[PDB]
Amino acid sequence: ARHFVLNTGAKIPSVGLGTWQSDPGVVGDAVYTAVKAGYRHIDCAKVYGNEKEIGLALKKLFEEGVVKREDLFITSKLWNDRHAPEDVPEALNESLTDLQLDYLDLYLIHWPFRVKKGTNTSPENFITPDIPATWGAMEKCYDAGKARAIGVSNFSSKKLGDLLAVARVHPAVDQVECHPGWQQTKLHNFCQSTGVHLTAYSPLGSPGTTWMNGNVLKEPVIISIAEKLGKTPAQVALRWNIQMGHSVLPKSTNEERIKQNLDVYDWSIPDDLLAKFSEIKQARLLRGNFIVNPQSVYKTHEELWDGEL
Ligand SMILES: NC(=O)c1ccc[n+]([C@@H]2O[C@H](COP(=O)([O-])OP(=O)(O)OC[C@H]3O[C@@H](n4cnc5c(N)ncnc54)[C@H](OP(=O)(O)O)[C@@H]3O)[C@@H](O)[C@H]2O)c1
Ligand SMILES: O=C(O)C[NH2+]CP(=O)(O)O
Repeated sequence: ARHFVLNTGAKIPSVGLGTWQSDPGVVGDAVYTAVKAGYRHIDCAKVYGNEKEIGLALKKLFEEGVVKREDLFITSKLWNDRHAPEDVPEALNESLTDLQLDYLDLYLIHWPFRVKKGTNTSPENFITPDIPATWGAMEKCYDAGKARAIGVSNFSSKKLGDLLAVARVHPAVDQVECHPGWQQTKLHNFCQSTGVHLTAYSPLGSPGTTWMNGNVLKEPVIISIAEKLGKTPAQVALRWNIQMGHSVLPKSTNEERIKQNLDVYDWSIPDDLLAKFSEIKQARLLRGNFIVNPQSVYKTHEELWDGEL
């Protein structure tokens, strides 16, 4: 159950290590520990500002021969201020340089939101997005070999469809918040109809992110299934996603939890308990408030997510 196949033909490891909110000092240790524990997928982003430290952990892993480059799946993201087409390949080169890699396995457009280059998310820096023109430039990065695959993040069904419709190179991945508390059934079917792979982020419901206020591991359905199967709630939440055909990016800096997050491969959730996830109530934890604004192109949360709310 360890790989899913993207529409490019390449294999994406089912479990990846999320690196959002891993302070520079400790992210290297975590990438190092996870890969020695058997991880083959690392999810990065340039806006996280820790890619230099991630790069050095990767090179140490290569230097000790723990793995080779081709053994690993490395993702990063194009941040909102580099959507202009000549800015795209330069932003990829910067993340490539910091990671000390020659190519990424996956390069995602982080958000369907644009601000002028070199500025922060603030209403005097908003630029109306042009996803098609940005995707054209993502495509040339793919053509040049710098990104094995390209895809997107935080794209609703409608937005993903609107991009597929115009694209030459179909996005390989839509990476979105997805967990037993936010099951993304609509987008999940749409991805299956389109050949687009869904990677689940915040698959534990991000318990450490205060502002999102997630208590997914504390759902009684998940706790019940956890002890009927003799597994932790985290394992069962992750297993649920993998069984729906989604890859998962659990974020951890604890070595013992890093390893248990990998132990999702050789046991199943029977259909009888799988059915009970429909009894979990549904709240989107990461609402995208920072780009919903009277001056944003998204004035409502419904406008950003296209009703997937
Ligand atoms: N593209 C996007 O918009 C976007 C947005 C958010 C996240 N992501 C990606 O997806 C990754 C994961 O999402 P996330 O970081 O928001 O949340 P998450 O992985 O659902 O949960 C992270 C929290 O869960 C804890 N945890 C980890 N393993 C556990 C276990 N076995 N039992 C109990 N608790 C556990 C971690 O603490 P410890 O560190 O102490 O283990 C951490 O505080 C990110 O790191 C990032 O790479 C992408
Ligand atoms: O989605 C991401 O991981 C990057 N921005 C996160 P935010 O600025 O909403 O905290």
